[PDB]
Amino acid sequence: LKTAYTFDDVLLVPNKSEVLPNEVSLKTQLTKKIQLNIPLMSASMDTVTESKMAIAMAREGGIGIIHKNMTIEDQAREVDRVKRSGGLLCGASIGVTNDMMERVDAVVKAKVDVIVLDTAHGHSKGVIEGVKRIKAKYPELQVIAGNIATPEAVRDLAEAGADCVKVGIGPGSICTTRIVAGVGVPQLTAVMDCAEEGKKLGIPVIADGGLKYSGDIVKALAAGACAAMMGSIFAGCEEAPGAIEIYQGRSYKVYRGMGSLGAMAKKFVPEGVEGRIAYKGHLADTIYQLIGGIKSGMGYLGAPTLENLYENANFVVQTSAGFRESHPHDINITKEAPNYS
Amino acid sequence: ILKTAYTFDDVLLVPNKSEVLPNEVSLKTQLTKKIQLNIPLMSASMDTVTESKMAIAMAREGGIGIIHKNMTIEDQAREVDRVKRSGGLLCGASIGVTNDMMERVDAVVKAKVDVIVLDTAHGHSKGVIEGVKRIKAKYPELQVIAGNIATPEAVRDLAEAGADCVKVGIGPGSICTTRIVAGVGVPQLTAVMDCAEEGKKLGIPVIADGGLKYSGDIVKALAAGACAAMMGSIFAGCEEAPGAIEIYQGRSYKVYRGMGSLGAMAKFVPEGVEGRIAYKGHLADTIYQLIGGIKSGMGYLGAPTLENLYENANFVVQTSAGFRESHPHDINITKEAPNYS
Amino acid sequence: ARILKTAYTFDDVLLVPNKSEVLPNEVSLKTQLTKKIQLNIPLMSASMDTVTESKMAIAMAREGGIGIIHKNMTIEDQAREVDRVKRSGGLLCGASIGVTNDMMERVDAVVKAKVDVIVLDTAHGHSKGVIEGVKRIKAKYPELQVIAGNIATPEAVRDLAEAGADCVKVGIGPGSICTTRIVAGVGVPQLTAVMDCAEEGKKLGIPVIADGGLKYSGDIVKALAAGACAAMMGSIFAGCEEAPGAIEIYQGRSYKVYRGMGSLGAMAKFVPEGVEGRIAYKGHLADTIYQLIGGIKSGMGYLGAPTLENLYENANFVVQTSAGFRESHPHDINITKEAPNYS
Amino acid sequence: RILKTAYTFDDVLLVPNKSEVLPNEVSLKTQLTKKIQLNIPLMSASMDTVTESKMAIAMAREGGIGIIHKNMTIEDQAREVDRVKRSGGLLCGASIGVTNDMMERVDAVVKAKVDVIVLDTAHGHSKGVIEGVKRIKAKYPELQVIAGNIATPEAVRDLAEAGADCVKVGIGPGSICTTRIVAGVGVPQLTAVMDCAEEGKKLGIPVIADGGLKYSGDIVKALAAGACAAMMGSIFAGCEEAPGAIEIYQGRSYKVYRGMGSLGAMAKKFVPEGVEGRIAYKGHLADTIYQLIGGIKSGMGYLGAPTLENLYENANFVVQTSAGFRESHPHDINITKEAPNYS
Ligand SMILES: C=C(C)c1cccc(C(C)(C)NC(=O)Nc2ccc(Cl)c(OCC(=O)O)c2)c1
Ligand SMILES: C=C(C)c1cccc(C(C)(C)NC(=O)Nc2ccc(Cl)c(OCC(=O)O)c2)c1
Ligand SMILES: C=C(C)c1cccc(C(C)(C)NC(=O)Nc2ccc(Cl)c(OCC(=O)O)c2)c1
Ligand SMILES: C=C(C)c1cccc(C(C)(C)NC(=O)Nc2ccc(Cl)c(OCC(=O)O)c2)c1
Ligand SMILES: O=c1[nH]cnc2c1ncn2[C@@H]1O[C@H](COP(=O)(O)O)[C@@H](O)[C@H]1O
Ligand SMILES: O=c1[nH]cnc2c1ncn2[C@@H]1O[C@H](COP(=O)(O)O)[C@@H](O)[C@H]1O
Ligand SMILES: O=c1[nH]cnc2c1ncn2[C@@H]1O[C@H](COP(=O)(O)O)[C@@H](O)[C@H]1O
Ligand SMILES: O=c1[nH]cnc2c1ncn2[C@@H]1O[C@H](COP(=O)(O)O)[C@@H](O)[C@H]1O
Repeated sequence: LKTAYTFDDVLLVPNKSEVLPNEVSLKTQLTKKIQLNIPLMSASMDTVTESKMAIAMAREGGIGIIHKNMTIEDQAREVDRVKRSGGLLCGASIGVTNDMMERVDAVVKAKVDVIVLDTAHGHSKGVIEGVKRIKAKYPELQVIAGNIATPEAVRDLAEAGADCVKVGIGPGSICTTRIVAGVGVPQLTAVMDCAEEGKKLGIPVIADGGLKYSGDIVKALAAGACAAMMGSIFAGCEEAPGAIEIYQGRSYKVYRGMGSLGAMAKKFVPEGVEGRIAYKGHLADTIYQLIGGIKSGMGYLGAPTLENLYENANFVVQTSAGFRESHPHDINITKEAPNYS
Repeated sequence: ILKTAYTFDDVLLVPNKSEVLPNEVSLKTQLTKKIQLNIPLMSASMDTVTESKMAIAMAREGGIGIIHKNMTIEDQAREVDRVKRSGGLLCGASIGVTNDMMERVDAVVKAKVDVIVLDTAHGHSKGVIEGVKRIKAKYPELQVIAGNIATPEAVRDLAEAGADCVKVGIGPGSICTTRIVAGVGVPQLTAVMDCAEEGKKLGIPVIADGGLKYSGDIVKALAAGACAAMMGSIFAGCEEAPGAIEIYQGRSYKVYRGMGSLGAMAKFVPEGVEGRIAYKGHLADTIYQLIGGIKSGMGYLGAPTLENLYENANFVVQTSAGFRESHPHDINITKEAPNYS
Repeated sequence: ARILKTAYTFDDVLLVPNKSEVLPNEVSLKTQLTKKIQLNIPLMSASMDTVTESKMAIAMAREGGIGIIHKNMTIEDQAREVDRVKRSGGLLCGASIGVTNDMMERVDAVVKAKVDVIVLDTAHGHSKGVIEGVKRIKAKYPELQVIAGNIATPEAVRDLAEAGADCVKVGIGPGSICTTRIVAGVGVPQLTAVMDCAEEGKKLGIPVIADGGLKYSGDIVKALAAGACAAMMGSIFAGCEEAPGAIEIYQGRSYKVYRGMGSLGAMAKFVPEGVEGRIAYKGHLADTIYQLIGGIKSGMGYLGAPTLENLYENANFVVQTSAGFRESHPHDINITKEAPNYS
Repeated sequence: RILKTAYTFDDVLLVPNKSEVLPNEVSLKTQLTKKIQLNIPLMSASMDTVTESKMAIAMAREGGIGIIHKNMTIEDQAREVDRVKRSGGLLCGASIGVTNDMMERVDAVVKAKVDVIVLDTAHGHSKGVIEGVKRIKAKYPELQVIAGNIATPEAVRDLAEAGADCVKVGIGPGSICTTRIVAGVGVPQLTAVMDCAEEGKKLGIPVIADGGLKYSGDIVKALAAGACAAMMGSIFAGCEEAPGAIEIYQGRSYKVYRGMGSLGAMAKKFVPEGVEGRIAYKGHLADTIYQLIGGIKSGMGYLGAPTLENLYENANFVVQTSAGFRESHPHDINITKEAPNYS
């Protein structure tokens, strides 16, 4: 049995640097045809991304994926609100269902830029045939297929015609897939394995779920992922759907998995939980902290571009004792940091 | 030092290419060569888990229950008979290595029990080996499960005495202090694996008994090669289990104790503890969650049958960091999930 | 590379079951503390002033074990304590001795009091002082049984065996009240230390004592399977009524004071190597001993061992991770009744 | 792409050695360079909550050295240096950053007779630091230059070639540090020290083990790894001589402590790499040093090491697990008394 690692298992080693954090470029190719100015995407979840999130993401240089837990017409409307807010980029998740192409037609007429054929188990007959049929009707349409965790999945989805694949089985902060079904692979080893296959095929991969800190994004990108998708980092922002609740003098936002009971009900066996996270203000202040943390990581590693970061990044594995050293330790913190807990 | 040994929380199953949905998979399993179950679940023989009402309900769901032996021989026969009357359902019976062993066996077979479980603390022992041979001598066709053991040597030796099936588990029990008190045991996932591996070479099933907390654990135990999975904790809060409801801060709990605890054996030197657990309601509802979870994991792994799940399962070890990613994290869960906590 | 050996303590490992022809009540817990000194059970009470004086050493001896009277008292007082134990039936008794100018005056007085065995006990047993101490004790008192410690390496076992040690005490820093690893950065995880010292002890024919870091009876079984001839405990015995010290009330419960011999309080410009605290009152020693003995016999039955020696020759260990540890203790239950061997 | 498992201090223990020397026999003497001898191998961190003139004077009088922090006007820091230089020719240091005004800061601490500058930066393996050392050594050939912070042998070899007299190792281990969280970058501090020390020995360059030390034992491990000295902020920030307000929380008095990369420090937007907090007030620096020195002498005593060079040459390391980590700290006891060297 081989050991697989997540982000908190590894640290990136400093390289010689001639660049400073404000000198590096975060541009990335989400697909051959879609370039993003920062490597960040908001999750296609009903407590993270609707048109208001998708607009602010796009203005920051990333992209949002409008969730599909709504009627076909309303999702087309959401996409429409983004595209009419100054020609920004927009995505939209699609499902393996009988009405699948009826939903695609709608958001395609609303000029969506990318579709995410998004399922619990992406390495499947449904998703492979779905990609083919979507490409049959819309050959120009950019397709992201997921979710997967193995290089074999990258191959089979690349052959179905996906323009991009999304890596992540069970890392999500609100996910119980690993509890309920016992299936997953630790996210850093997942992205590393699939990214290396992605680059042999010329197909990019997205690191999706399990990211908590800007440093976790740096590890994902250094592992070969074109981009990072978050729910929990963005769920607490004002632009995410759902009002703020105040509890014990602090303010929180509802955040829940799309396999949770609340989400699915808009019996069954959930693969996600429903809870609340701390309110973080506007999306612009979160994005800034993440971007700054990413540029800081790339500086330590001497990388002026994302591709140079990936070709020169060395990881080391840290134990549970290294873990404690790598977070603030042996101190009573009195003031919360803007980029730490 | 032999080697490192893993339990359920140490490992994850790797997704496979899949052409089958969770609702397409079959859960049928051979408990012995003569006894098929529609689903691979067993309720433990404990005085707070399985009497006739629980073995009736387990049987209705396609499983089986083992009526505990902490009662007179007469009452145990009644309980079996109470089960068989209710539509010819399948029933099991716990026998111990005692003086009245044949007397107890005599009565449970008169009530037409389908399988007996000759189980002791240390099943790899002259007592059990000789016990099996003696039972099989007087009742050759009667199905006999022997346990508990944790080594392939034990599997081979129990097989050569005549056991129709062997039960794996020394110390994983949620109420168990054997490993604390005696320092003895094998992490349950490594034991089932090494034991199933030997057991399959001999044509003898092994049962994963003890230590199961969630449905994903059952999937791990079956991917490892168990023909079935035996639970105490998961069933012991259900309506059909014996024991009084106590209310603590407006919530309903239910007694659950080890058979080697003080209360059960009633100086003594116990090897279990005694306590309370959240009342879960009807068994059928708990079984529904566990069953959904198993079908979900088998769909993730492309396996339409348990045997195909065993042949194509790939485990990866996760660190304690992988472990924190593999549970909901960085959220205050506000709603209760039917399959998590 | 300087870092290649991983070392394990008791919670890292589990004993694998063996085929068994023995039941728990059939096993023999007898063991040779030294060639001259047999014990009926392999338990010793620590030479600490919150653990062992005459009252604790008397009670340990009646149960088949032995206590070591601590040396934080005047020479005359330690000899009275020894005499007290020895006068009450000829029970076994040990006593502690340090590397000091008056070392032999202390050894004289406990020998006049009929002590069966002395422990030349220092923080660093693998030292010129302790090596020459044994030599000088054996020259004045050749028949005197001498345990030397504490140590943690096979080289330590050999050198002290060659000084005259009849038995070697192993444990650098596993103590529940010990800060040696904290303060100095020095130690060996206790199960690997015992394994490695026992193995060298066996080649030379000198027994070794697993000293410190035992919590539950299962740990003692691992100590014995690893080769130790006997096991020494402060924490497990310190709550008992026979342990010296006051009853403090905290959160409405009764505790008894327990502290390192290297702590500030025990030593009364000090740099201590242990702390001072309280553990919950356990009642009398007979209860605690009884559960320990019950647990050791249980594990020997799981391993088919009728003697401590047979347990050592046939014990296989398996390493468990921090997730295995979680499974190896009770889990997912609000325990509602007090267990006599688990808290 | 995973190179190796890397270790920090709590991952390891030093194995005892045969010893002919007691703790009060060992020498703690060391040197930053041949020109900068220290009676003990300890330096207080250059942080605005750790080392101004008061702390440098007292560090100097205990045989260590203080690095006056640079979060102040060039004039003020030279004044602070001049203040410790006049208190009996005590040794002094001063931290310099890679800024536009950096040569005038060097000029001004040089005129004040400072003994060593620390060109201190977030990422020391950089063209900026490399060029900085060259510029400093070209104008002041005799000035002792420490350069950091770094974590790799390659960085050692580069800074050595720039002209650095001493290299400072530590990316991420700081108690107040979030670099590893926000940027994902760092190297567990024991492996970093060990690899950088070994590269520094091939080149004749000494390395300083900076950050992540919590107990006196951690320092022993760093010196045995080959560091010539150890730098600490958390351990000294609680002392009376440290700058910083006293806060009170549940019966204890605290001192403010914060990373130089936190929000408060940088305010003399921002993406911080450190946090702002508080540390238990410890009283006078003399008592903290006494416990640190005594703990270090204790560990060298255990390793049979009469000097730091002998400590480094004979130190064997062993890896403990999380289970072993729980054994290496006081366990299973309600600790009722403060220990002067353990909290
Ligand atoms: C993000 C997740 C996980 C998720 C989101 C919304 C719902 C679910 C529910 C329904 C709970 N779970 C499943 O569908 N689980 C499942 C598991 C295995 C297979 Cl092969 C499968 O194949 C159908 C498909 O791929 O749609 C499905 C889960
Ligand atoms: C499920 C467990 C663990 C259990 C259930 C009810 C009682 C016990 C008690 C009595 C506490 N414990 C033992 O019997 N323990 C033991 C230990 C070793 C041997 Cl070989 C042995 O062999 C005799 C027998 O098999 O009765 C027994 C335990
Ligand atoms: C049980 C322990 C640990 C202990 C008990 C009472 C006192 C101490 C104090 C004094 C705190 N600590 C020491 O003596 N520590 C020390 C450390 C290294 C050496 Cl080599 C040494 O060599 C003299 C000797 O071997 O006594 C001594 C500790
Ligand atoms: C000791 C730490 C951690 C630290 C101290 C004061 C400030 C900082 C702030 C500003 C938060 N962080 C940075 O400057 N971070 C950074 C990261 C990469 C590079 Cl290449 C870089 O190049 C300038 C330099 O190395 O001076 C800088 C951090
Ligand atoms: O309920 C669910 N079960 C499993 N995964 C989910 C569920 N809902 C969302 N996800 C995934 O989890 C990701 C968010 O993870 P987070 O950034 O760690 O909070 C999403 O982008 C999806 O890939
Ligand atoms: O007190 C006991 N000591 C040790 N094992 C026990 C005891 N009582 C029940 N068991 C075992 O533990 C299993 C239940 O474990 P659970 O499913 O984790 O709650 C049973 O099926 C027995 O194999
Ligand atoms: O203060 C001390 N520092 C380090 N070890 C000590 C100290 N006092 C007692 N010991 C050791 O710790 C053992 C007790 O460990 P315990 O059984 O884990 O509580 C004693 O037998 C001594 O070997
Ligand atoms: O804010 C910062 N971010 C990261 N490291 C810092 C910061 N400020 C100081 N340091 C480092 O942390 C060390 C002190 O760590 P400590 O001794 O664990 O408290 C200093 O000597 C610096 O090397």
